[PDB]
This record gives sequence, structure tokens and C-alpha cells, in this order.
Amino acid sequence: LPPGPLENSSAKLVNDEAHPWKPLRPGDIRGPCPGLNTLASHGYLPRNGVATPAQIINAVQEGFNFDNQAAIFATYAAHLVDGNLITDLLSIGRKTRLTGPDPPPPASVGGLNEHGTFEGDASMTRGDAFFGNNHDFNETLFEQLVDYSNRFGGGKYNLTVAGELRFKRIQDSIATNPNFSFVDFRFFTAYGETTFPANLFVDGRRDDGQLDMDAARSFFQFSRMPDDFFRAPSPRSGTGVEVVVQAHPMQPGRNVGKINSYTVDPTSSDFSTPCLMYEKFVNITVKSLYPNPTVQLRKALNTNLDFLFQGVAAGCTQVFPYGR
Ligand code: HEM
Ligand SMILES: *[C@@H]1O[C@H](CO)[C@@H](O)[C@H](O)[C@H]1NC(C)=O
Ligand SMILES: *[C@@H]1O[C@H](CO)[C@@H](O)[C@H](O)[C@H]1NC(C)=O
Ligand SMILES: *[C@@H]1O[C@H](CO)[C@@H](O)[C@H](O)[C@H]1NC(C)=O
Ligand SMILES: *[C@@H]1O[C@H](CO)[C@@H](O)[C@H](O)[C@H]1NC(C)=O
Ligand SMILES: *[C@@H]1O[C@H](CO)[C@@H](O)[C@H](O)[C@H]1NC(C)=O
Ligand SMILES: C=Cc1ccccc1
Ligand SMILES: [Cl-]
Ligand SMILES: [Mg+2]
Repeated sequence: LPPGPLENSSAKLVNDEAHPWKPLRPGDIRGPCPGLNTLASHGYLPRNGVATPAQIINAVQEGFNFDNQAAIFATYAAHLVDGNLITDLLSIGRKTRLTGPDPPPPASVGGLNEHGTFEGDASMTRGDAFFGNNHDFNETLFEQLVDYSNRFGGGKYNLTVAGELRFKRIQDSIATNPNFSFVDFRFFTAYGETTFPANLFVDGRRDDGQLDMDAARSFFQFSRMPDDFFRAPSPRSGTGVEVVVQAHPMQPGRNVGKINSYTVDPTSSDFSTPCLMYEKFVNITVKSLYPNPTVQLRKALNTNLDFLFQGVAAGCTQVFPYGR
């Protein structure tokens, strides 16, 4: 079952004796998410980077005070498209045999590194998959985050910086990635993720939304909490995303096999249709990976789809691609 919210959601030391940072061992997996990477590298998750959905939800709440609804939606979305539904295991990075025997194609069970399922283009500190690596920390891109922080944040990363950098990354992908895709699920996640460093990597004793560059590097590059790091003082995820969107409002779309060909997609969800993003994710994305599942997979799909729906904002109607 999906874990419930924290019983005590106060700020507290999370870089503590029970959760020390350790370097990677051979075989340890890290991926495109600095939050999950940091939780693995402090032992909030298994240090090898393979975890159950329940482990992930507990870790993001306990270590960072990620809110329960957001934790549930993100975790089960990722698990449905990137995880093994029979073994209940998900890699936070590359595809691995450690998630167990694979389902039939076209399901990939590729981990969070799988491009175009959860992971996608115009990430802040990771390159687009077209350029050869969608998961490793990129120093040039991080230095650009530093530059934007210097220009728009007085040297700190905040929501103003996020609004400018988010747009810059989009414009850079339009100009250079002929396969750039920015629709549906990625269109939503790309905006919310830009708020996370301001909401969740800021020491919770301050919680002022101003992330210093030393802390930013520690999380983004080294998957490491600052010495004496306190988590946020209340549950949150994407609060202030409105600021990021308002800076440079965009329509969902894609380049069409050439640079500088960004073409709006009217069949995409956008922020005016959040229930459509959920419905397409289930009806198109999940269904295409598992078009005619065998009995044990159908059962696992339906269970995880029920859990996914628990993280969907009230107002939306549940959809049932495999029946009830
Ligand atoms: C709850 C489960 C979570 C899952 C399954 C997850 C997964 C992912 C994935 C696959 C990406 C890649 C998107 C991209 O292409 O850029 C991503 C990005 C990101 N995640 Fe998470 N994440 C979760 C929670 C969190 C939390 C709790 C934090 C912070 C405490 C966080 C911080 C970030 C950041 C900053 C990025 C953007 C990295 C960048 O653009 O350079 N995530 N996450
Ligand atoms: C919640 O945890 C904080 C910090 O660890 C502690 O000081 C506080 O008293 C706790 N609240 C309850 C109701 O136990
Ligand atoms: C190119 O875009 C398509 C979806 O539009 C996606 O399936 C494919 O994986 C992308 N490849 C790269 C390398 O970006
Ligand atoms: C990092 O990003 C830059 C800027 O897009 C790119 O040119 C470079 O090849 C990427 N990879 C590395 C390893 O620096
Ligand atoms: C970001 O920092 C700059 C410089 O301190 C400031 O002008 C701006 O109001 C900040 N934005 C937010 C959302 O805190
Ligand atoms: C998803 O499929 C259901 C049928 O199970 C249908 O009612 C709904 O309109 C579909 N939504 C989309 C966006 O395709
Ligand atoms: C940072 C991963 C994630 C989690 C929830 C929404 C968008 C992205
Ligand atoms: Cl919560
Ligand atoms: Mg990416």
C-alpha cells in the first residue's frame, strides 16, 4: 500500500548518524533525479539505487518532506512506465537485471534513465537524450544554473531564477535538438522540477526559497546533503510553479525532425487540462507499454493504477484501461 503522510512533519536534522553520506560502490545506480540520488546516497533508500514504490514514498517524505499526494503520483507514474510491476522494483537510474525478470516488449523496464517515459528534455543540469547522456550531472549546465542564479537571484537559486532558466533550457533545446519533445507528462514535470531546489534543498530552518550554490552543487552533483542539513518544515513539492510559468508561458509542442521547428501539439494536455494529462498517461503511455498483458501483469497494472489515482488531484475521474 502507498504510505500515508508523515505523523510529524517538522523540520529536523536529516543528515544524521543513521543516514550518513557514502560514496558509490561498484554497481550502485544513480540517475536523473537529484532528490532520489541523495536519498540513496544517505541510505534513506537502498544505496544500490533499486527500490520499491513504498520505499521511495517513505524516503522522499522522511528525508525531504515531499508531500504525500505528489510522492504517490510521481512514484507510481515512474513505476508504471520504468519499473518492474511483478517484482515491485524500480531503478532510480539505468536499466538493471536487479529489477528481476522482464515483461514482454514493448515494455522496457528501463529505470528512470529511460528517455520519454518520465525523463525528458530541457532538464536543468542533465543533457537531452539526443546529445548522448540524459542522466549524469553536467558541469557546463550547472555553471549556467550558477550564472542564472548570479543574474536573477543575487547568487542564490530561487523561483525567479527558475523562471528564467526553465525558459533558457527550452529555447536551447529548440535551437539544437531536432528531436526536442515538450508535451504531456514532460511538459508538466519540467515546470514543477524547477521549484524543487527552492522548496526542498533549502535548509528547513530558513525555508526562504533561496538556495546557495554550495548546497546546490552538493545535491545536484554529489547526491549529498550539506553538513547539518535540516529538511523543510512542512510537506510540499511544487509550490510557486505559477511564478515559473508566468515568467515565460509556453505551449506544449515539439521540434519536427529539425532544429527551430517547434510546433504546438493541440492533442497535448497543458496546465488548463490537468485531468487530460492523467488520462493520456494511463490510456496512451501505460497502455502502449502493456497493450495485452497476461493475468499476473494485468493484476499488477490495475493495483498500481489504483495507487496512481490516489495521487491525482481531486476533481478528476479515474480511467480503467484494463477494465475494473
Ligand atoms: C517522489 C518520487 C520522485 C521520482 C520518481 C523522481 C523522478 C525524477 C525523474 C525521472 C526526473 C528526471 C526529469 C528530467 O528529465 O529532468 C526528475 C527530475 C528532478 N527531480 Fe525528481 N523524483 C522524485 C522526487 C523528487 C524529490 C523529492 C526531489 C527533491 C527533494 C526531486 C528533485 C528533482 C530535480 C531537481 C529534478 C530536475 C533535475 C534537473 O533538471 O537537472 N525529485 N525526478
Ligand atoms: C515532532 O518532531 C520534532 C522534531 O524532531 C519534535 O521536537 C516535536 O516535539 C515532535 N512532535 C510531536 C507531537 O511529537
Ligand atoms: C526522439 O523523440 C521520440 C518521441 O517524439 C522518442 O520516442 C525518442 O526516444 C527520442 N529520442 C531521442 C534520442 O531523443
Ligand atoms: C554537457 O552539456 C554541454 C552543454 O549543452 C554539452 O556541450 C556537453 O557535451 C555535455 N556533456 C559534458 C560531458 O560536458
Ligand atoms: C530571487 O532573488 C532576487 C535577488 O535577491 C530577488 O530580486 C527576487 O525577488 C528573488 N525571487 C524570489 C521568488 O524569491
Ligand atoms: C481513456 O479511456 C477511457 C475508457 O476507458 C475513456 O473514457 C476516456 O475518454 C479516455 N481518455 C482519453 C484522454 O483518451
Ligand atoms: C522530480 C520528479 C518529479 C516528481 C513529481 C513531478 C515532477 C517531477
Ligand atoms: Cl503530505
Ligand atoms: Mg531530462
